[PDB]
Amino acid sequence: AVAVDLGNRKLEISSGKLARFADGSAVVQSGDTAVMVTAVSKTKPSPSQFMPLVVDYRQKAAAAGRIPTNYLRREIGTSDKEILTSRIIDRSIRPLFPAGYFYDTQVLCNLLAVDGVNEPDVLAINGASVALSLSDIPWNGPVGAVRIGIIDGEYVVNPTRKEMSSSTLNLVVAGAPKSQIVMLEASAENILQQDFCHAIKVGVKYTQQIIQGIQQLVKETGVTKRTPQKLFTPSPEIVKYTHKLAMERLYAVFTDYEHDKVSRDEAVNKIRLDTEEQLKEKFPEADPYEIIESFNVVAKEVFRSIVLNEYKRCDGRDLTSLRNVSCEVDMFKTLHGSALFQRGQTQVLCTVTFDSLESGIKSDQVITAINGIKDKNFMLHYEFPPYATNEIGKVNRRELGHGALAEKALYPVIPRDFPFTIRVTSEVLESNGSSSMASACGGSLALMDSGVPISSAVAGVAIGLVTKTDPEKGEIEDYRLLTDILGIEDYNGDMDFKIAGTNKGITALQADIKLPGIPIKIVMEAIQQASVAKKEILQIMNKTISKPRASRKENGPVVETVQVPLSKRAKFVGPGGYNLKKLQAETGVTISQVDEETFSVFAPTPSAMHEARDFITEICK
Amino acid sequence: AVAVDLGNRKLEISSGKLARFADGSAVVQSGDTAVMVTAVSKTKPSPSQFMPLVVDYRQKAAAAGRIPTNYLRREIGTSDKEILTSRIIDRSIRPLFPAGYFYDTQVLCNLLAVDGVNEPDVLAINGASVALSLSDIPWNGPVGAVRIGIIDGEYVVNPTRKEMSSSTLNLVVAGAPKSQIVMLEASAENILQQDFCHAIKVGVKYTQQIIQGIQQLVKETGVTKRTPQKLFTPSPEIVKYTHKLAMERLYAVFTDYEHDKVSRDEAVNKIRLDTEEQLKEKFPEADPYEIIESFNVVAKEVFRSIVLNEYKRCDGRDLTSLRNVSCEVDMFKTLHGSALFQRGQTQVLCTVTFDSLESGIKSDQVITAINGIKDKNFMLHYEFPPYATNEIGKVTGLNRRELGHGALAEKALYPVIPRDFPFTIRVTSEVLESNGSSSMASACGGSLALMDSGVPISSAVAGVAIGLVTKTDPEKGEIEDYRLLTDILGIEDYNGDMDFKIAGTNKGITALQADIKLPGIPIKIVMEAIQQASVAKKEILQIMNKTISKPRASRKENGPVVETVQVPLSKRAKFVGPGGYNLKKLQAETGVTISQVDEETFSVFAPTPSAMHEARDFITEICK
Amino acid sequence: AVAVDLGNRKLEISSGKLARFADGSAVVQSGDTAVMVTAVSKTKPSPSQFMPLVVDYRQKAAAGTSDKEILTSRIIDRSIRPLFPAGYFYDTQVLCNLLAVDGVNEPDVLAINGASVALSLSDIPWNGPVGAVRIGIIDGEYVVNPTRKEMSSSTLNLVVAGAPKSQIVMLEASAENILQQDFCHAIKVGVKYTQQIIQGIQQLVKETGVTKRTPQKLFTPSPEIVKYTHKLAMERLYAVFTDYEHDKVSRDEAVNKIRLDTEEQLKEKFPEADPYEIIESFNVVAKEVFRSIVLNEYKRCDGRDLTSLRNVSCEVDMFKTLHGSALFQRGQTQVLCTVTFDSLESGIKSDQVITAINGIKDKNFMLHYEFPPYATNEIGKVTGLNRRELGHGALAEKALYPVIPRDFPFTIRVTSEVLESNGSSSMASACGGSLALMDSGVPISSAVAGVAIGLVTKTDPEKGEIEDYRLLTDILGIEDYNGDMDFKIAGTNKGITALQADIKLPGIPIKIVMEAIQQASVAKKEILQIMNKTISKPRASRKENGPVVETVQVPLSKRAKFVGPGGYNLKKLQAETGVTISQVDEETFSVFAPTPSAMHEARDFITEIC
Repeated sequence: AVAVDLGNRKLEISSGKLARFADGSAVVQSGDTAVMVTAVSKTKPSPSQFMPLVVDYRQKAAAAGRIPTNYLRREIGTSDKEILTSRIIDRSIRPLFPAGYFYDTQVLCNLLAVDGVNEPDVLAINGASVALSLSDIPWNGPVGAVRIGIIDGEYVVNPTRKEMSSSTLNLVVAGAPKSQIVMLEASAENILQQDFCHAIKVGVKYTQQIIQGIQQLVKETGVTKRTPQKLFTPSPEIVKYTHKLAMERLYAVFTDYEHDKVSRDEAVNKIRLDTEEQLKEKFPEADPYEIIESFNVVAKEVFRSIVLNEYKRCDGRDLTSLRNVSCEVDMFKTLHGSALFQRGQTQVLCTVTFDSLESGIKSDQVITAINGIKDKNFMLHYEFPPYATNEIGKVNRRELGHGALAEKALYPVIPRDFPFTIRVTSEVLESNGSSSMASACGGSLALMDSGVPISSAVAGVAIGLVTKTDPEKGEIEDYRLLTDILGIEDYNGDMDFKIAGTNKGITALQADIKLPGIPIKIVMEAIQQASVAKKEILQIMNKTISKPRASRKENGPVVETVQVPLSKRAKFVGPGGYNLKKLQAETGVTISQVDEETFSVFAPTPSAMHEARDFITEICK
Repeated sequence: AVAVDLGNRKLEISSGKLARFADGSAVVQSGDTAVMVTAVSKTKPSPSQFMPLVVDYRQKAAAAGRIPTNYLRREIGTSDKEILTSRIIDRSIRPLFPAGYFYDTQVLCNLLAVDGVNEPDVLAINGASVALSLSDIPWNGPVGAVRIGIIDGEYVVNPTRKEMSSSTLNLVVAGAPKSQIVMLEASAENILQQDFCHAIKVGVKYTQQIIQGIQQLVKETGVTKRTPQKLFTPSPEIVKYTHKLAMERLYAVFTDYEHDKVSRDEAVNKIRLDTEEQLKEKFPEADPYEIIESFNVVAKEVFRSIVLNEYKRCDGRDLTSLRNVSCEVDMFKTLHGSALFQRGQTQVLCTVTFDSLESGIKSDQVITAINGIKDKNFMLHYEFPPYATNEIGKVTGLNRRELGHGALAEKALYPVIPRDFPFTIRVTSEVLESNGSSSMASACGGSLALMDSGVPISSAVAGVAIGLVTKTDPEKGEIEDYRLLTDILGIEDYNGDMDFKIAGTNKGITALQADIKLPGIPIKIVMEAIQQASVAKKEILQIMNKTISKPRASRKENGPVVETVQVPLSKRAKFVGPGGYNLKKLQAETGVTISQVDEETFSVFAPTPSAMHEARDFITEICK
Repeated sequence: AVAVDLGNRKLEISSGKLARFADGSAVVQSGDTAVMVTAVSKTKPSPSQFMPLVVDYRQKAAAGTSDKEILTSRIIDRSIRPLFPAGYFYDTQVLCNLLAVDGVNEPDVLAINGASVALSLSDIPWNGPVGAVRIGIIDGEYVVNPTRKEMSSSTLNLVVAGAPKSQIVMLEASAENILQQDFCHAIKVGVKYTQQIIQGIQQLVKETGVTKRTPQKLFTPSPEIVKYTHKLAMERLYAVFTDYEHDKVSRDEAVNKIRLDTEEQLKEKFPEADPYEIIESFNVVAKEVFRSIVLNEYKRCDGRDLTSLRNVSCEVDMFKTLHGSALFQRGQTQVLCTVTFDSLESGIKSDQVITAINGIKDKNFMLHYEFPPYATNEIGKVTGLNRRELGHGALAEKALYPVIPRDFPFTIRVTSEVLESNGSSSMASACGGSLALMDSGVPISSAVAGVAIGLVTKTDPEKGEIEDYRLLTDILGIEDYNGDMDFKIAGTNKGITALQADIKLPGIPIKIVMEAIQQASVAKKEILQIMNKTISKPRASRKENGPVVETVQVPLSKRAKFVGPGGYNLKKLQAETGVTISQVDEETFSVFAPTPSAMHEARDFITEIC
């Protein structure tokens, strides 16, 4: 039992009482909110050639004093907030696992109690760190996580639920020992870069206090780590031989600036088949996966040596250059708003639909959208169809994560008290890069095209990173920050620093660091380098459209109130409102009784309003 | 971009702007409705020993009554209307893939925009044709698809939603080069055979114009097809050796007229085990699947040679003869209506269940719109349990086929269903045994159960399936000789060329679904099959009329009732309770439904008279 | 074809008409309720290396699978599974289709009988027929197969499945806190009726002329290679099971260490043996040694005697904001139980799969049971309730239902989560659920405790009858795995409220069942002594931070503005704060808030509207 003091908050950490069969377990309590986190890792290597790690943040209707609402089966699926919290925890702990740890691992977060004051998501990140630290699972160093808010210009750590509602920033920082940063998740109300950057420094300061608390609990408990029967990393001598075979061929491919996404992959694949064939004779006893992974290591090393040594990228760009950006608006007549955003070989189709205000709130049946409510009646829905990468797939977590990230980016510029629910759909028709950030740019374009009076245009961009690190020390010697990374740059790089905002502020941030932490200095520069790129993108978007249209499209939704006499009300509504629901199903009209005499009527198109209108007139005789 | 003019309708095709990563992609636009279709095919041979082809017609609903129902409510699943459209597209393109193309393939549809006037389903079929034509995926020929309706006696190509709502015919035709037919899907309001047949030839004429437009687009943009790693067809040397080994034994099996479904299958299997082991020794290098497929090729060709050469089927029937048909009603006393229809070794049990009109809607604006209200309060649910074929199957239920067969049988019976029936009519067809057209038996059994339940249907409906065996020149590809079979078994469908299911009254046609396994068939064969099925339909309707010929004078005495109970204004709070608790508590323990009709009166629906009696107890005990 | 008379009830059994393609099929009719049951078994051995048997009982009337259907499938699976031969590793499915229901005769019992007839007439290798009846107690008299009206007034709902020679195969009961002598008598009455049903089925089998298939191979280890395994691992396994310092994990790995050593030695001696045949031979030898210690020495593997309980510790009120909570530990099994109060109208609005199954419980009470994968140090998918967790939740809910008070102002929901598993977590859910209910302040009549009884028998293979046996109190996981039954029974200090016997043998005598009920009442008494020390009576009131209900009056001229267009304002408030405003009459709105703090914020909404 260790208590960590963070300003005016206390963080109680416990272990050894509950769930003792699990490989690791911990209970983290702040105020009256308690979260138990367990960690299980199988000792048999998984047949798949990667690290299978699943994080399931399990919210409970209990622990909050709420029996599940009106539906027979009491729990159905996964809420949006549950998936997002699971994603944050996964990104905080995944980089710290060793290389070649191909063992099935699961982290589960059970909510013991919730007081409605101290948020449990931050505790779940800390609990995952304690559970993994006390377990025998090989894991590298504790992780501290805090949330930073700005209330009246003051930087508050772990704000209460009341404080979040008055905060211009929602930043979550996960830090490793010696002030490294492992995860960044921000949702700001278009705040200045200086204020945003200070909050990161204050956050990393607090996560170091948590880490020292966990290290004390680990020392007292007396943790000993297991010895995995095998870490699946290619041997140095097989890797070195691969380097001799395919270094020159790979060097020519990545210096060939005429390659596109498919041509580059095919050219690399041709060397892969050629090289893997000759590797077997020299090493007949090597595992078939070990042969594959040796090529991936060599291809990654050659790819990174070019940008570090020569400051030029695989497509010939310099470190700060964007890809070609093209925008269109108003492509299909019947859509309320539309936009096609192209960034290199990434293409996104964004659509705006206006729905009724009543459809903003969802209730009953399933859990995924059980208590459906959004602050501004605005939601963004992100689709990543399998043909965007020329693939066959089932028609998930990544789509929901990217949809929330793009929705965070656009949320601060959405006007309040809009007549309708605003629903943006982003379809990734082609994918070679940050389709998630293109959804914010295209979403901004479609929003002004539709006539939504947004305060300012929003542009996002992704910043990559390549580092050189010695094995004898582990520190970062030199690094290159890349603007607007490709898919191969993100795959072979060290982070995907996605950040969006207007031309005068920052609205969203999601840093997916693949290294075991990076210095605050690198994070500081990535935010600056993205500010320059974002301004360049916004100038391209502004030429396509610079201000929202003075009105909505003529074929857009319309709301009007009909008068139904008291004598004729029963005929109109029908038995238990059967005629109302029948009308809303054949036509699109949504009818809601404002008053015993009047019915507000919402038609998504002027055609529906006429079609419903004759239904009302004949019913009223 | 190519524009195709179909009468007064305009079709626009284009490619090269959206989703350039896909193997093939196309945008098909009519009016303001634009549909984008994508084709992707893997270059690695699938581990599966057939052609995995999946068609997914997605929809961000705005032609479903302009209610989004997008990802905001997608974690429920896929609508039934989406799966039906995916089945029409799958049937239109599957026959044109080459034999042995064992490669994973997916066709996806994306409704970029829908204006609520032009239906996007037909555009999605044409888009799949264009996307496959421009791609490098080996696909034999372009396909044109139109919808034909009849409004005031005039044929209309691609009718709008307004015209579709006043049309006595909903026919979708997919045509191949040289006026061949690959897909037929129709539902009619009991129209004459001559009117129905004229719509097919009108439809095929329009699909040839579309094929002409698509071929122009394929010429304008260079299209080079890939060379597949290998096409999975048995070696001609292996096939001819299998024929020398199993022709006599297989011929004896197929000329044995005392076999049933199971005994015939095991007799064929016994030859399969004996032959295949002999094949392995002769051809050690042969693939394990090559041995299996070669035997299937020989068994299929021996089976079809008997129908071609001797005009006799494997069960001794002639080409026109039906199987034995038996009917039965009033199986169980408690059911509102029931029937046990049997044809050959296919057995189907059909139940009619009345319900409240209010059970049609779900009180949720979305979800209800996803599966809209049926025009008449009439739906058919079709079940294909695993024991119907003596196999172990998943219990999740309602796969694509069960949803399609249920839709086919529902539109077969829809034209005769009366209007303004006081209750919701639910028909459930359960297939207890299957050796043939259970879907068409569900229409015949469904009409028997409907008549027994006392629903005053206008007339009885019977369905039948017509098979086809052809002799095709190997080089020209033309059909030389063919035989049409009436009321085919399952083996004749498996080894045949088409599954031509068609239902109707004794004076008209109500539904049709032709599942052609050939890369197109001449229209003259389609007309002959429609006429041959007309003869068989009359024979089936004669047998069913002996069991029952007219609907019963009234519904069963243990059937549902509806009546209104008055409550005073002062007593509404105690009656309904706080938060409506009392009403839903009464429904939980009685099953009745109480609806606020007027401020003073409530309508009570009770599934049984006894349930009404219990419900009336609550009202009176509260009354005191 | 064959009619069976059970007092005033008639059972009609027929075959040969419907679904003739299935391996076996039967129709069972009582009154106007008919049930069709089919059985299919593949002739190709399954690769699973066990017996894959799925029972799927489905109600055809669409208006996924309701919880009643899953519970019925569990009873049917329990009634037929033990009678399959050993080594029958063939995929097998049993489907039950309700052709008609009259609303008077319950089709669930007919489905059990139909499954026995369909298996009896089929060619699937299956042991003797099984009869099944339901016994109720109406105004002091014992009724066989009571109707729906009689079941509502019954103090007992007991389902008995019997095998030939009055053996009991399945027992599953829920009683309204009834005496042990009344419970035991009802079992005797039920077994007598199941012999009459078996007589009818045997007559139908003889008339039909059933012949059984010969399976390709019965997957049982060879006797000569099992004997060699005994010569290798006997002494080492004996030492492991006589070491009383082991816990669940250390004992498992000690046996596993012997297993790995033995597998290599077996492989060289029998290289021709199937790799699974080596695995099962060790499983047989280990099971034999484990039971021989109980029979010969009357001492369990953890050092206690046949009647001793495991260590029991309880604890209540562990988190301030929970309405009620309890932590029940029994040996290495740990369960955390929570109580939540919501409104009476909490769960009844739209979207019911079938009518009359809307969200109203009999006492506005329900129990939800969760079995997370870390309870056994395992990895698994966590979304959605499988069949076992639905069955265990229903068993624990039946155990607590009799003592739940009526007319409680709030809907009571109990959640049990198994943090550790080494035994009866389902019965620990009844004990912990009882403690949390008392801590939460709901006035339950008495404390309820549950316990599981094991059984180890020695039967000669010459005839198969039971020579001698031992009944074990509060079994571990290993004692259930290597034992003969999991006899779970719960009740208060003066009665029985629930029972679920999972017999692995092909039937046990009625005297063994009677003794298990008596041995369980002694153990249940000891548990109730420990639980009473922690908390012996419900708290005088609920926690101060619990739910509160207060009415708010709104005038007619203000009704429209307050409710919003189509009740939008009220729907919005429920979405964010969680409070619910329901109309009571033309002037009153009942407000429910999970906490008094959330009520204060909610009251600021009406005042803001003012």
